[PDB]
Amino acid sequence: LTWHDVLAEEKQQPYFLNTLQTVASERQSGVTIYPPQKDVFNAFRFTELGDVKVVILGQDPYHGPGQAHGLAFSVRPGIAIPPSLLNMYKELENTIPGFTRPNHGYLESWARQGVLLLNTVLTVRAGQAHSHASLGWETFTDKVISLINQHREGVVFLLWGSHAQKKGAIIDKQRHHVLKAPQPSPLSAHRGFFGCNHFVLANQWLEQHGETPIDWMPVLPAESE
Repeated sequence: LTWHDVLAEEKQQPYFLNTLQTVASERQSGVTIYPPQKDVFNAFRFTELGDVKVVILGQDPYHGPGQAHGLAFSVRPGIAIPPSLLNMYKELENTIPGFTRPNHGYLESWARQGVLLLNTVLTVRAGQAHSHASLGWETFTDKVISLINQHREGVVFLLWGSHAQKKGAIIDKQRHHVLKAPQPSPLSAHRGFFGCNHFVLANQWLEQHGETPIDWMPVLPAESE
């Protein structure tokens, strides 16, 4: 089973097609929408259903130029590491042996290892956080989480913030492994995100089950000749 097998019907629902046509409208209305259209579903491109090991939810895509590219918390090479990802890195530096501060914020190499970096809302108007939160994306990502719960076994869910935790309440905590903490943004990171140790705990779960742990040091695409 692939995403398109299990999502094909959802993607023909009127709410879903209407979300897309509203985004397409907004893109030509005089405001800029992030991320670009070709990138909205990149979490699914980079992490197939059968390849999901760890799910990390974000909420809103970053809303500044060059930031969002379809993966929760990640930014394009060359862009400064946003505060939420810096705080994730701080927790990583404090817990994973050998980890040091990366010089970039790009997390493709996490996704290609099975880390599903799923925002619950998949578009945003430039500079206007949460501006697409009532468009239909939350219904869609509700279904996505429900389908992972149903169709996979032994996935690690890192649920950061009340919003993500609410969304993951339906997950079977016997069949899957659910870990909770506050969000890594500056408002709450020092109130429980630091010290959550989620990255080490996720890897110990995977190892428990004969899966390769995640190499959390993210890697920049290489140059070629």
